[PDB]
Amino acid sequence: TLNGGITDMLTELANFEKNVSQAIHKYNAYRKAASVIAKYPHKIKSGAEAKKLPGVGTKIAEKIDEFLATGKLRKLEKIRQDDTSSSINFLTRVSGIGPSAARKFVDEGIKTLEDLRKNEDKLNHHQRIGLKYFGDFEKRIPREEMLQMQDIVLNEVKKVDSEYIATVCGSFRRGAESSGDMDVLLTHPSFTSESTKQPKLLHQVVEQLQKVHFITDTLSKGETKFMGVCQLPSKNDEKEYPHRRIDIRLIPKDQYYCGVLYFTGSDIFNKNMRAHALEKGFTINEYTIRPLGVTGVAGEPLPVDSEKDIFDYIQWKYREPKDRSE
DNA sequence: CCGACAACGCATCAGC
DNA sequence: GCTGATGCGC
DNA sequence: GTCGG
Ligand SMILES: O=c1ccn([C@H]2C[C@H](O)[C@@H](COP(=O)(O)NP(=O)(O)OP(=O)(O)O)O2)c(=O)[nH]1
Ligand SMILES: [Cl-]
Ligand SMILES: [Cl-]
Ligand SMILES: [Mg+2]
Ligand SMILES: [Mg+2]
Ligand code: NA
Ligand code: NA
Repeated sequence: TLNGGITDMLTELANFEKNVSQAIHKYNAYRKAASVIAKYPHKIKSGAEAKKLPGVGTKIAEKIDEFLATGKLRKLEKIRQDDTSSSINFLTRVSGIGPSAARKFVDEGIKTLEDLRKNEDKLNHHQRIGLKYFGDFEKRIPREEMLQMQDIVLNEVKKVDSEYIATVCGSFRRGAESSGDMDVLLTHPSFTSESTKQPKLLHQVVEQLQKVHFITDTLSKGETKFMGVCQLPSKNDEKEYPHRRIDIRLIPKDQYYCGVLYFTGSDIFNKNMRAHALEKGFTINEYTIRPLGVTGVAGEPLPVDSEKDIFDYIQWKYREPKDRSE
């Protein structure tokens, strides 16, 4: 965090292009730069020094110069002023509300926490639940609490079928001191890239996780992807823990490594590794890594048996989870 | 220059 | 209902 | 917004 001010400045600009400008590339551009500049082991002295890192070009170099000189960026002061942009940015914090729905609500005249609460009838299931736990979701989860949640999720899963193997991924597997949510990868010998010898494999787990009042709400639920809410149980006369976001992703057991790699992130690390895979000539997803022929079309899955195998295919030295946080 | 930028599950809606 | 585009969050 | 052919 030698450059917290700059990386923070960049993130804001990224969120602005995303939520307000709906310019998804300008968004990612800024994120990448914020990232590269965040791993940079030196306290940037000037824009020039930054334009050396890949991801920081001219435009971002100048802003960093403007920020180092005055401790701020005029382009952001302005945005912070513009009322329409400020509303859109705030509405985009309610889970389930993207740039489109925000700008939409603003037009309808809904632009504050209050407006949303008196118009609950205009929110879909996801947005509704998101507003419900607006505050809670703003809070981070301490690793200590992540460990507790992990026991529950794993012991319960073991309860449904000792065949289930549940791995907590995300910022947790990358060993963070806190997480924005909990991400769980689930496998079961019955479900492979070859056959689903059992249905409701995911359903079963969510059902058990709901019986013990661990899962409290649902944002979306598919045959292999659950997006919901959970809560650590409290003791007598003990203030309740905040409600937490939990993702559950069921992946074919023979494709675990590609799946664990994906769900371990970071999202930027994946975006980079997948970009680099495409240059090396391959394509990677949470399922498999396939080669690319001249036609461009993806080939057949390559034999993977370790996260490291994927790294090799693309000629990238293996990086530990902790070193994938970008 | 200028085309590309990671990849995909689930919810919601339009058009048939 | 089904397919495909768009939205939203991984 | 940045970058590699
Ligand atoms: O756009 C995305 C988002 C997420 N992911 C992967 C990486 C990420 O770590 C994982 C789970 O997503 P989260 O939103 O949970 N991010 P992460 O757990 O890394 O951080 P946080 O602590 O915010 O949850 O999914 C992508 O590949 N692309
Ligand atoms: Cl600023
Ligand atoms: Cl695939
Ligand atoms: Mg997470
Ligand atoms: Mg998540
Ligand atoms: Na650069
Ligand atoms: Na949002």
